[PDB]
Amino acid sequence: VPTKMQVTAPANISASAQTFEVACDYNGAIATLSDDGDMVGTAIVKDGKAIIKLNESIADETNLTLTVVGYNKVTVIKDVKVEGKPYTVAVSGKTITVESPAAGLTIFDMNGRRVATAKNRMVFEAQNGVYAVRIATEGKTYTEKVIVK
Repeated sequence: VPTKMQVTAPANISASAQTFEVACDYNGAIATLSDDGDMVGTAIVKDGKAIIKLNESIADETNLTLTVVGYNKVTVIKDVKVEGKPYTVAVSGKTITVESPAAGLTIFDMNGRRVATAKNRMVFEAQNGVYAVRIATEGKTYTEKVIVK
């Protein structure tokens, strides 16, 4: 029968984060952040903590799952909120056009850095790579992920 381990982690993570710290009383447990499969970073617990280095930007996510697994331990799972229909996000060559009347718009580069903020509409002049767009309306934030060639 497996035993329990203690796990403490934040309930929220910045859209711009590069790391996520997990405390755990079982050294050698593995703590992983994921979006429905897509594993976005993993670290082993050493000296009571795992410092997860993200392997990609999570700015295109509104939630992530934290899972901590240990040998003969009960797995621990926690939901983590990521914080930065009625919109469009358009790509044309190196431009990204975002439109959503009354909404806060933000774009993040592939390192998670916030590169643009505007209300209602913006055209962003991008470079080759992958961007996240977050569209914050009253009640709800939507996201899209954009490839610029």
